[PDB]
Parts: sequence; C-alpha cells; structure tokens
Amino acid sequence: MGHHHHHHHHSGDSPAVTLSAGNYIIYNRVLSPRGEKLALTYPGRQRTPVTVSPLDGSSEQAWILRSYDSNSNTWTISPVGSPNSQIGWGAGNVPVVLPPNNYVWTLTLTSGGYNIQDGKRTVSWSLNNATAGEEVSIGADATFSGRWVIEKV
Ligand SMILES: CO[C@@H]1O[C@H](CO)[C@@H](O[C@@H]2O[C@H](CO)[C@@H](O)[C@H](O)[C@H]2NC(C)=O)[C@H](O[C@@H]2O[C@@H](C)[C@@H](O)[C@@H](O)[C@@H]2O)[C@H]1NC(C)=O
Repeated sequence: MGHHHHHHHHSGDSPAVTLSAGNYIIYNRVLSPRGEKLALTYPGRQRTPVTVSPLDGSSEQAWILRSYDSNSNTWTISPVGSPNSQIGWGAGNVPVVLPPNNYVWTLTLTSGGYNIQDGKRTVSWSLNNATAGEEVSIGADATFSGRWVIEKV
C-alpha cells in the first residue's frame, strides 16, 4: 500500500470524500428518466414510508448524518425540515420516519459510489421502478436499483 506524485495519482482513480457529522443529500446511483438526480424526499408527515423524487435542494429533500458507533459503521439520519424525528424501519420491509429512540443505519463507501444497509447486513435500501413518487423499499441488493450516492451540503 502506497502513493506518489510523479508516476502515480489518486484524483482520477479513487474517491475523494468521507461521511461526517453534518448536512447531506442522498440519491440513487442511476438518476431518473427525467435526466436528473432521484433523491430521498419527506412524505409530508410522520409515521409514513420514505419517498423518492427529483432534487432542487429544498428543506424536504435535504437531510443530516450523525454518528452512533464506529465498531459497526452505524449512524442516524433525519430530514432538515423535521429533525425532531429520524429514519426507522416499519418491520414491513420499508423505511419510515419516526421520533428518536435508538434506530440506526449502516453506510458504506466504494470505488465509485455509496451503499445503505441495516444493522445486520441482511438487506439493503432499494427501489422497484426507479422513478419519482415511488415509496422506498428494503430487500436484497440490486445492480441498478439498490445502490446510492451521497454528497455534503
Ligand atoms: C433499543 O435498541 C433499538 O431497538 C429498536 C426497536 O425498538 C431497533 O429497531 C428495530 O430493529 C428490528 C431488527 O433488529 C427491526 O425488525 C425493526 O423494524 C426495527 N424497528 C424500527 C422502529 O426501526 C433498533 O435496531 C437498529 O435500528 C434498525 C432501524 C435496524 O437498522 C437494526 O438492524 C438496528 O439493529 C435498536 N437500535 C440499536 C442501536 O440497537
């Protein structure tokens, strides 16, 4: 393991970011048929499934990330417009928004993207039509409907 500056590089062969305590946006690695990003969006109330839609940077499309552990790479996630609650799991194979207790999620970086999984790695966050207005889902991973990208705001 190593690097150099006259016969090697990093800025064109490997990622250049990492997660930290702050405000972020989360969108699918496959965009949408609209020719634009497909990002997590607040469903308009509490105790409902998370939804996915186009992105403009609005208070219902932007989120926060906060650490919970380091031995398990687990964090908590909340919308910037309703941080009095956070993303949780309705036990019905879909994510929901609910007041805080101890609900957490696992994040992973790769050579050209991000991933989002449960605390036991048995499942991953995914979609079924990869289009706006769809409710987010949880199940086995998928090459073009179960991978993500994350950016700081
Ligand atoms: C007190 O510890 C926390 O307890 C809650 C339930 O009150 C756990 O959330 C539940 O986890 C079940 C699987 O372990 C799952 O079937 C159920 O849907 C889920 N309920 C809710 C409302 O999310 C917490 O479990 C962690 O967070 C969830 C979201 C998931 O990622 C799970 O894999 C994690 O272990 C649990 N929190 C902690 C920090 O242990």
